[PDB]
Amino acid sequence: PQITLWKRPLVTIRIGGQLKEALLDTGADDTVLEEMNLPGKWKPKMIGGIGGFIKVRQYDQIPVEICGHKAIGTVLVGPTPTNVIGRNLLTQIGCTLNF
Amino acid sequence: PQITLWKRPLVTIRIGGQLKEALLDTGADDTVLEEMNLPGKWKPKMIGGIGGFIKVRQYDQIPVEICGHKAIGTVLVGPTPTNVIGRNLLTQIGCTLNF
Ligand SMILES: COC(=O)N[C@H](C(=O)N[C@@H](Cc1ccccc1)[C@@H](O)CN(Cc1ccc(-c2ccccn2)cc1)NC(=O)[C@@H](NC(=O)OC)C(C)(C)C)C(C)(C)C
Repeated sequence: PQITLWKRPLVTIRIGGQLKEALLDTGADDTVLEEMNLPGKWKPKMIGGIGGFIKVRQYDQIPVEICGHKAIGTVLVGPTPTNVIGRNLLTQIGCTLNF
Repeated sequence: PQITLWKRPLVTIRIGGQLKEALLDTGADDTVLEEMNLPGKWKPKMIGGIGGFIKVRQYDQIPVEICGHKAIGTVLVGPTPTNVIGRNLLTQIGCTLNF
């Protein structure tokens, strides 16, 4: 689809068979999800945004379906105020910026 | 142009007569540049992201040329980790997300 930018580019994603709303974010290297208790091993990581760094849990090889397009990769879980889909998954679904 | 996301979508901008590099950032409501001088009056503002809030200077009605496309809008200046072009200006240059 084409998503205009008049409002926040929030779309429905599926993770663990369950649905969430997340921001398609070209300004994000990584995918960062609101706290959720995923199973499996994780690694601690620190990621930085506008206000500084937060502690997140790094889960690898997590399937995430974005607006019907399938992806699989690293998902960071922690105290973010919004679910963010970053470039690591946006590339997998063939997302471009266009003007 | 069409811009893919295997790398950060960095572009050259022209502002206050100077060239800079900034990140096309669909996850940003606002446009935020590293500390610099801009002409005219500004207002103290706060903006928030991952990691928390920062103090910025709000400059209104500032012309900025983004890859040769013109915009005139609000530019925030402060201790952002990196220069970002947000939706307020991406909409002005006709930028959409496509997949
Ligand atoms: C309604 O609030 C916003 O729109 N907030 C925006 C904002 O923070 N947007 C975030 C996503 C977001 C939106 C709303 C609430 C919380 C988070 C991003 O669009 C822009 N931001 C811009 C940004 C970019 C880079 C960096 C950075 C950090 C460390 C080292 C180098 N760069 C910091 C901020 N990117 C990041 O923070 C990413 N950081 C990143 O990719 O780091 C490499 C994350 C996400 C992976 C953490 C601005 C403050 C930029 C206006």
